[PDB]
Amino acid sequence: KAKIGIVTVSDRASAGIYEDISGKAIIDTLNDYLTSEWEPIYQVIPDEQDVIETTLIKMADEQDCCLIVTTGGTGPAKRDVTPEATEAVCDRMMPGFGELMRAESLKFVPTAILSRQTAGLRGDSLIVNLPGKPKSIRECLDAVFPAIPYCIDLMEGPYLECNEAVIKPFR
Amino acid sequence: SKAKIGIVTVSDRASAGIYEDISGKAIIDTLNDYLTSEWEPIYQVIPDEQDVIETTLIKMADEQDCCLIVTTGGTGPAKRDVTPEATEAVCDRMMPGFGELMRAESLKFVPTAILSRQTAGLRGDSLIVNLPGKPKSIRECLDAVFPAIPYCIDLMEGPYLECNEAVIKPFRP
Amino acid sequence: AMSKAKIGIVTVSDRASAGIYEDISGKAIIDTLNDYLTSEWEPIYQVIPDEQDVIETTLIKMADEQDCCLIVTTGGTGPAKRDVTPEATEAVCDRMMPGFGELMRAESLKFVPTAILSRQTAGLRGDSLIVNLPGKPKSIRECLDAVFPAIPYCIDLMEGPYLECNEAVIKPFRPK
Ligand code: NA
Ligand code: NA
Repeated sequence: KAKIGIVTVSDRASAGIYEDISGKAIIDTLNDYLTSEWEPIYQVIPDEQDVIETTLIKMADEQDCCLIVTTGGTGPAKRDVTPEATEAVCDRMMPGFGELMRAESLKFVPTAILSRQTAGLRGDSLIVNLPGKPKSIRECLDAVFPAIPYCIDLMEGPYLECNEAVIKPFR
Repeated sequence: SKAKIGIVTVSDRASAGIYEDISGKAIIDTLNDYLTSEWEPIYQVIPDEQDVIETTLIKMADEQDCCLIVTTGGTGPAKRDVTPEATEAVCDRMMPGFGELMRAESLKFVPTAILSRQTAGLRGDSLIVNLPGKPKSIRECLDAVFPAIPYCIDLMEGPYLECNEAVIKPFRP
Repeated sequence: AMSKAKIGIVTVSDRASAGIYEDISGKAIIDTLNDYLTSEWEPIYQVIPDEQDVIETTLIKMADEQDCCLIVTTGGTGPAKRDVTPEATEAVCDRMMPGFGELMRAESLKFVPTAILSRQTAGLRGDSLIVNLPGKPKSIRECLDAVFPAIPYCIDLMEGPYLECNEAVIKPFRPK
């Protein structure tokens, strides 16, 4: 059974928010994509690099998350430290992800180039930084998820199966 | 707050004395065309020496409060091209989107665009961007990336840059 | 510049230990470079196992002892744990050339969305350019077609040999 980590990074949501629209967008998108059974491991944390690092390490090392997706804290603002935390915990970066996510975003907004979203591997776990807006989250995942089930196969993880009328992963 | 913008021409030849710094001029001319808000250029010509480039950038960011610093020169595969190493050394986090788009923009016209090591990053609240050498390329490069720069500076709580929208339209979401 | 060009070709394979392994990738590289070049050059060719220390050694020998102006690798550039070619390349290079990885992934993403899984990179060690290529002969050729037009000029800038090409097949770009 596949375990997928979902991390909402936000001082605001950590302090208390009516709802977590970002985390929800990730869960709903994954539910739309996946016909195979999967289990979300979900945390809401503040913009604190040490905490983000700890959370990702726990998900990958102890909770066997084959994929971990983060949302928030990827811009130029002083407290946006999610990419740094990601780089800190991953041994092998995946530069193709950031490239594509920015390229797709750039079709809409020239500020796409301000995103420091990245991705990498910690051991057998893929970690991908997503943006904050639900619209953007779906657009982002639509672009990169088709490569993800195959990536997990190559890491000797669970075989993810998709609703091919919603998304078509290449293998 | 009154905006200060650093302009660094990196060049052994220029540092020894040349007729005119056309790359630096291209930067200042373009920024003049873009900007309606008042701003102060802080300009330095320095040699291709990594440590000197580092010191120059650190001063402009830390002491002179430059919200944007742009460099021209020293960004290819040649031994003495050390502007990107200097930029990476002084920045606390990189802005990979800039190197991507600047290469893509240059690649429109020259296959050797992929040899460019031009990059960008943040040192505290200062954005540092490595630009190309030729005036035509500098303008095309700025046309491509500058639309994102005023919003970047807004996010770093810096001065509000105001632009001539007939010339350039910065995006602010 | 007048000096005879040496180009390194490194095949990284989990079957390298077997003399009966048929290296179709290394062959595709050699064949491609022969199609491309009209100037005199010599291939320096090694098939090696996917052991990062060995890949590092091979690259360093080719760059530092055998005067290879260009070294191309094939194999070991995906997300699997055993794929350590980019780490070796990063280890031996003193500065990276991010434009190569961008272009190669872009040329590949034209065909497969798993293009973003490639960790192929490129860098300089001293005056030697090192570029990670893919595995399949078709992908190897497509890759080289995309990036090789910038390579002779790169070598010119590092004061290496002047490479000359068969312009019926590939046209290097050289600016002022
Ligand atoms: Na794991
Ligand atoms: Na060398």
